[PDB]
Amino acid sequence: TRLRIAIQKSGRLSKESIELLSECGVKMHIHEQSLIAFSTNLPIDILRVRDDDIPGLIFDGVVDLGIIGENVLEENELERQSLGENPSYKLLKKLDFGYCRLSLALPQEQNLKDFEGLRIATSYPQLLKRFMKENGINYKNCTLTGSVEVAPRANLADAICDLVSSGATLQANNLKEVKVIYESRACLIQKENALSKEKQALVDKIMLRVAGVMQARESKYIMLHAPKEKLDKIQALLPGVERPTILPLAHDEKNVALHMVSKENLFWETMEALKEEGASSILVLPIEKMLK
Amino acid sequence: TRLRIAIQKSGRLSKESIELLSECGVKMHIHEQSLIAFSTNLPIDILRVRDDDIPGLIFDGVVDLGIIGENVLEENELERQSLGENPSYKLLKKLDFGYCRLSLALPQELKDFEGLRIATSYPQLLKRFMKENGINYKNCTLTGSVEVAPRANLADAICDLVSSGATLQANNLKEVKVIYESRACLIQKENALSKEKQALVDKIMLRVAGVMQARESKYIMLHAPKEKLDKIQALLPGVERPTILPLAHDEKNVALHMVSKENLFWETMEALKEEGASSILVLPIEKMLK
Amino acid sequence: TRLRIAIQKSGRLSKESIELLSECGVKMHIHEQSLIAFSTNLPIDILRVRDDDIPGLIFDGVVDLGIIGENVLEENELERQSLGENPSYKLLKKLDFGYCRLSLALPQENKFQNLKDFEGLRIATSYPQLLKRFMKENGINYKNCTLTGSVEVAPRANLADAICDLVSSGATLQANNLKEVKVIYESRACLIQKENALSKEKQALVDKIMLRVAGVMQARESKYIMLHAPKEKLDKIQALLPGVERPTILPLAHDEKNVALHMVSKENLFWETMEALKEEGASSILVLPIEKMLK
Amino acid sequence: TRLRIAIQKSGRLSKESIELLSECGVKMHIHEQSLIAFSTNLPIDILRVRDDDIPGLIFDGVVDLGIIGENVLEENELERQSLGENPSYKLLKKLDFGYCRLSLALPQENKFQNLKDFEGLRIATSYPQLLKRFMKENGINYKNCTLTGSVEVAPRANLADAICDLVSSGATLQANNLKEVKVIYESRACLIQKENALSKEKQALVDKIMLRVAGVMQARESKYIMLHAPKEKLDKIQALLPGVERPTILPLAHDEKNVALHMVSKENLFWETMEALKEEGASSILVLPIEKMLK
Amino acid sequence: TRLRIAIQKSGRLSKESIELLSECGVKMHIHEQSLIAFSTNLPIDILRVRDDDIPGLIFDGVVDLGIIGENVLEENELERQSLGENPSYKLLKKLDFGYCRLSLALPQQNLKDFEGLRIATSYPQLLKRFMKENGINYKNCTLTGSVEVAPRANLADAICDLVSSGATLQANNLKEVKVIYESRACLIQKENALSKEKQALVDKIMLRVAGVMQARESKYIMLHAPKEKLDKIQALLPGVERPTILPLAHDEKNVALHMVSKENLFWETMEALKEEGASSILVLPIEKMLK
Amino acid sequence: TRLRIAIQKSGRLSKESIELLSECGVKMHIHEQSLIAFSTNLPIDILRVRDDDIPGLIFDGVVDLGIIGENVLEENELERQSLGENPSYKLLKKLDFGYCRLSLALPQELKDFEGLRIATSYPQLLKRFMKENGINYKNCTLTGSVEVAPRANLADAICDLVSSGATLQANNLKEVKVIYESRACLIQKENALSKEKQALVDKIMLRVAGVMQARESKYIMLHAPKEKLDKIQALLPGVERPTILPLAHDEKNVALHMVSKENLFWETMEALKEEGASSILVLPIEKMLK
Ligand SMILES: N[C@@H](Cc1c[nH]c[nH+]1)C(=O)O
Ligand SMILES: N[C@@H](Cc1c[nH]c[nH+]1)C(=O)O
Ligand SMILES: N[C@@H](Cc1c[nH]c[nH+]1)C(=O)O
Ligand SMILES: N[C@@H](Cc1c[nH]c[nH+]1)C(=O)O
Ligand SMILES: N[C@@H](Cc1c[nH]c[nH+]1)C(=O)O
Ligand SMILES: N[C@@H](Cc1c[nH]c[nH+]1)C(=O)O
Ligand SMILES: [K+]
Ligand SMILES: [K+]
Ligand SMILES: [K+]
Ligand SMILES: [K+]
Ligand SMILES: [K+]
Repeated sequence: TRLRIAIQKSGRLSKESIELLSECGVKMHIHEQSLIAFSTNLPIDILRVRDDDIPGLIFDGVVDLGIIGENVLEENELERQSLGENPSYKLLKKLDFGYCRLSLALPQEQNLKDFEGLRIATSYPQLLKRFMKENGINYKNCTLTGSVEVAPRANLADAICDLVSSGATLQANNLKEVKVIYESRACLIQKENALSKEKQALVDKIMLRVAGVMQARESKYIMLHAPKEKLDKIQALLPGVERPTILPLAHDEKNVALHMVSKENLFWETMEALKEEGASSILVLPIEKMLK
Repeated sequence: TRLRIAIQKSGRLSKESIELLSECGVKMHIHEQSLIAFSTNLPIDILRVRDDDIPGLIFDGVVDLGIIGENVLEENELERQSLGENPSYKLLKKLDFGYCRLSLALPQELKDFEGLRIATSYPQLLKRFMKENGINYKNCTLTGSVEVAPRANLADAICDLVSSGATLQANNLKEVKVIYESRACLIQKENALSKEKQALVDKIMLRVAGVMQARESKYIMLHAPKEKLDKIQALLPGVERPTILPLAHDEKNVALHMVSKENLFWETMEALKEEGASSILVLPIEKMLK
Repeated sequence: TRLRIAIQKSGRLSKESIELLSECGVKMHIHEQSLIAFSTNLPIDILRVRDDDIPGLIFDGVVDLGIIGENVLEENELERQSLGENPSYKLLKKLDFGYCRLSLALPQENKFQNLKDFEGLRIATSYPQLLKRFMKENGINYKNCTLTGSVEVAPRANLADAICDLVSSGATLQANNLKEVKVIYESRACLIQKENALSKEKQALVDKIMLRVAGVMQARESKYIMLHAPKEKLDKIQALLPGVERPTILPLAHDEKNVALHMVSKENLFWETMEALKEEGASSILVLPIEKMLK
Repeated sequence: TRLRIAIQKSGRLSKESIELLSECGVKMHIHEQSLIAFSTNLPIDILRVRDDDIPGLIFDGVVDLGIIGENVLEENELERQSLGENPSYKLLKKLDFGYCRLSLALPQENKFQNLKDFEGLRIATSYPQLLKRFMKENGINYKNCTLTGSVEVAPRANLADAICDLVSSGATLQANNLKEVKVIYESRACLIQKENALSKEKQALVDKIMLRVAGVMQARESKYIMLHAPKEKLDKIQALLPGVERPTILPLAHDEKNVALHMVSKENLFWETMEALKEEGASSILVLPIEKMLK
Repeated sequence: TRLRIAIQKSGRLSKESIELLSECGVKMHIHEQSLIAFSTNLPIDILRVRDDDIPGLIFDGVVDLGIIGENVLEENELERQSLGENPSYKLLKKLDFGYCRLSLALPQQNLKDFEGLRIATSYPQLLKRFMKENGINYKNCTLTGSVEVAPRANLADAICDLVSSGATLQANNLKEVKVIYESRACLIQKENALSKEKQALVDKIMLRVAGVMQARESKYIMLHAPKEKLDKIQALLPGVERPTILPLAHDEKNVALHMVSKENLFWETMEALKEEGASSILVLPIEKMLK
Repeated sequence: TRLRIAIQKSGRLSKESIELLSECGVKMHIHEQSLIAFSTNLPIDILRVRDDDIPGLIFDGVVDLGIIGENVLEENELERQSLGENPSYKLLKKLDFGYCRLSLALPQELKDFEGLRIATSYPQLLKRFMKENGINYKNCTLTGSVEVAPRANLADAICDLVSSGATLQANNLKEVKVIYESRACLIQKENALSKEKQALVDKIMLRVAGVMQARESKYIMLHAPKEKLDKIQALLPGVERPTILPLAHDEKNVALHMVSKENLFWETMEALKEEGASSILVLPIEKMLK
């Protein structure tokens, strides 16, 4: 049988989940009508489903791997625990996308006790519940799967417990963030029961590549020209991951090419200082995978 | 404040819920981006939400009315009971759309379900039914595409919502047991409404009944010889008795009008013609009141 | 040549404009890519364009008729007048759709809020010219923020302090924590025609269409009511449901005591007296549609 | 087994085919992903497919009924005949929708243009087989350019010199600077059935449906007219609006001078005599829909 | 006049065709309504049409080049031959996308097991030719879409269906029995000679197409290793010719080594490279490669 | 407060504007419903609006930066000047996308425009040009489909935006006069920014230059005999001079690397092979700094 991986059918995670699988060498033809997309080059089946189903599919052993936000994973874990079940899974990797936080927020027109008795709208009723029990606060519930941010101005609720990627989003609905109750990111998870030897080996291969993809994010390959005499000064500004590669230029004994891996943001931050030190013809090139 | 009604944002019930509101006199401009559509002529706000949210909004008193399938309503009632809560609501009316049933099905190739993985969108309904019948099974919850699960080797069987027997046969599945029958309902929250809101609900309910009573009925008109009245009346009696109308410069023939269920009309149409009926017209009826 | 009519390509007006033309006997095949849809049964070309173009096409005589909101029409009339031009058109009919109003609104304060409270504010709107005229007439100064869509977001996103916005319902503003302070313009859809006379044949076609437009308008919100009642109750029922002139009375087979009565009624009035009709002995009451009514 | 009917998946005929089945009492849930929609109240399966497949499915007996344009039906019939096969089917009914024609057209020149002007030209079309037969019959040679869509663009894009195009309106060609020169085929929607006899129960179901289809067709374009007039004017009004048979005459409450008159009329004839009805004393004129009419 | 190229209007094939033209230096603005997109930098017109029209446009000389699957090309060639015509074209290049196969499949078993069955397919002409040659009789069911549903919906007994993956059939409870046709995208040209200037433009494009094709699945690998390990690493990752060797700053023990590699071979030897002392290994894209 | 940048919501520029911001280090989550997208890593808000609004938002100081075509910018500048206002803005950079021209065209069948009805989306640019040339004409403003106007008999001629000469010829129109040439620009409002906002703009501009300088350039690598260095250098000089790299166990051949414009590379590629170049690679370059 083939390895089954469940990803979000469409949405935030979906594009990034697909891109990640593609960079890990999985080729597939995705038809928006089909539940499953079959890999053309590897024994892998990609299930594209509603995000909320993914944890359950992993807990129940229906699929082997899943990519899902920690928030959705924990919300569902809690729902199942409170129904008396014992869900389990293996965390393989916390990914570098899907960054967001779950925040209690009130109208700008302030404290945690100010939430006592309020109606609070959320898509994550279970995370909200646990947090309010732990802090001894009573409140009335209003579960909406979408458009939570509109609830207060539409007079459906007094406050919200909303997922945001940016502080500014709340301010732009005249809401003040009061307490962050959960921080999340996309994870790659695996079901509890051991896989067959061949499936596990395939998972291991994929993980090597996942690390390579993750390690390269935000990094670029920098090339420049400088006088040999300036090597030490430039190296101090742009050290590389180990040390600069040094390359001769044709018919030139005074100048060299230097190559270094750098985080893109650090490069821009020292770019003008590199020029002051005599660097010229500076190139930025992409890197798709990095292995330490 | 305005009366809040929650309906399905898009889908099976969404079109019918909107149509029904429109036939009940509610005018509104629906923008697919907004959560709320405000009625332009009445103090009513229509919330367009995911179906699965509607029961919760009614249980928690966030909205006043909802239109939702019995299946989704009961699934969510069960989930809340099993978390120890006590959800309540008022059933106002079982509606004439949204008919479907939840059915256990197996590949063509009840104790036969013991130990199987069963895919469903309604895990809680499935659970209750299998407890009541002492059957153990493994779960596979999918929100869409449950019918694919067996042929894709995700599960051995399904507990699927269907509107037609034939759908299962066309995925090489045999229906084995119907475990739930559902249809659209209009429901209201438990806590009493204000006097003005309740009066508005009452008005709407009079019209809803009118809409429901007229479904499948048509106004039939025809010409016949006066001599044939009795024979035609026996074929098409009307809701009370035929209206009889003179025709210009004619003493031998008349027009007759009667309400009829559309299916009964077609069933007796040829016999009406054999009895001398001609120029037969079928007109729509939008509301009927007893 | 064929008569040209311009309607909104997509949107609020758009569905209703098409429906109206269809009820006036115009059959056509609408392909979402084409500028023009040609009528299959009449010499009429329907141009489907951005709403904002329609007034200009009528002013410049490019098309013969148009269906457009008064608000868009006047905004564009003002823009052209302020560029020194003299736009003109014929108003044929105000239609029973596209109702909305243009309203100054501010963020809610639990207080009486005034027109002077707009002095110095940045005000977002899609109708800068209507806003401008109104604020000159009331001697108020303000800063401008023209957005073609999403005006209601401007205050909460901190792009502006206030808005001048099109609303169909009072409640919409309340639901963005905005208080309607002053209605500056009321609008509905209109059918308009260019200034320069049409050819005799085109004008005759317009006249035909107008007869039907009136028939469509006059029937909106009306229904044909039919019911059974005892003859003895005629006067009491007639007082409750008078009809457009007087009830039609129709015999029932083999019955001298009861009759059928038919009357046209506004749907809302019918529902308002429905229970009283039943108390007076009415039964098997039917509501049927009416597509056109002519006085 | 259930009766199988094939209709166009999306497009021109698609909406009308579905509407027609619905008016014939077939209830179904149509999901845009599925090939088949199953009727919820009758033993009928609706296949929604590409139009070009339908004739083949009927010819090969895969389905029992189909709704398809004559043009597509004949194009496919010809293709199969020229491959040596013998396709057959039963025509049940020609429907009142899908009207269009296939026309040879050229770029406008300031001159009279004719059929011999096509000799040697490259002619773009979606119906190569209908074009071929017509040009053989008229002894004209030409070069082919088959496009499934956008045939109207071929001349201006310099892909071809001329076209043989499907149009619903004369004006569409004029509006691409093409002159219609010869109509080579006229088409409309048809309901067809496969050659091999159906089971008794399936055939009885087909027969039921056909009774309704006729009722639907006979009512198209007809309305139920009601009005008030003085009894004295009956003869004059009857001459203007005779009805299907003769006017129904109905008393009005407490009135011996006026009556209500009801008559079925084609909508167009009604509008054509409407003003004359008013001149003869008609008032409160109503137009009501009719869904089915049976002779 | 400008060079005309026909490509699929929409579908997966459409995107790869556009990407390929873009990597060959053709810039254009594509509006989903227009038949034609005009190149902004070259005298080229791109026609975006239904796939099934492309062979015909080439056969009839309406356009100069086309990108189309072999399956669709041969299906239409056969249809035209059987109507007595003589279609011709030039094959310029078999491309590196659009791989699929046309397979007879039955519900979950031989070729003789197809005798007398109704077989659904979108390629009736390919199916016909194959069954004549093998002396098998069968009844036809032509569907342009959803062929895989035909057996379970009881429209047919079997199918002759295009597939990109073995697993797709197994997931509809169908067993692949015989592959009757293998296909991939091709670049083709009409039969009649082009003008000198158009043919020269085609030739330029072809040089780039080859460069694009030769680079697919290859990456530029860079790493650090001790000078002492050069031979062992070279044996694991030989490069297209031989590793480039580069000094590192203030270091006489270690060097950087660069080599082109097929991506799959790289991953297959990656851990062995690390065992041999490789570190800071980078994978970089390559857009074109020329021999 | 955060820096506000306005870009086209959807359209020609829209994708390129987003790409350019992304290459300048702005990460964001773009939901097609929202007016604003907030940058996740920088204090920047991206407003996605109709193109025609962008100049106004800059002139009125509502936003800090905008990306817009010169054509739309000047059309709106003119409209505002003719209403008596004084719009101003700072041009930061002419970008390398959005190239097009506004051209008077007639049916194939300048004084020839006197008295004609001329359709256009840019009435104000047309007006100014015709005043300057003393020509009278009648107007027909359409926001879309201007090219259809003559064949549909809505106008006699057009003043249309085109990216290619061939587009007009393919509607049987002849280009007669180019009246305006445009490309996308990055512009900024007139009133000074806060020190911190201006510094952020300056950072972004350094990157924008890097992006622009790299467009159409590639990093070329190849093998050649050491003896052929001079001949190859003359064919492919690099931006300064070729990098030269030893190959393993080889004293006769070397690797050479050079930056080149992609078109010049293809133009000399066969001559490089004649001179003994082999294993030639083309790699992308994302930014180049002088
Ligand atoms: N030597 C440079 C670049 C490089 C890494 N790996 C290979 N080359 C660095 O250490 O960053
Ligand atoms: N008298 C007819 C029709 C009718 C009902 N109500 C009014 N008219 C019947 O009893 O069916
Ligand atoms: N006589 C009824 C119904 C009617 C109007 N016109 C024809 N019939 C009324 O006046 O309302
Ligand atoms: N008596 C009218 C209306 C009618 C037809 N059928 C029943 N009523 C006519 O002959 O047209
Ligand atoms: N010399 C290395 C890298 C390279 C190829 N071409 C230029 N450099 C190899 O042969 O793979
Ligand atoms: N030295 C080569 C490549 C290069 C530029 N910058 C760094 N390396 C050139 O001058 O084009
Ligand atoms: K509020
Ligand atoms: K014309
Ligand atoms: K079956
Ligand atoms: K299977
Ligand atoms: K041309």
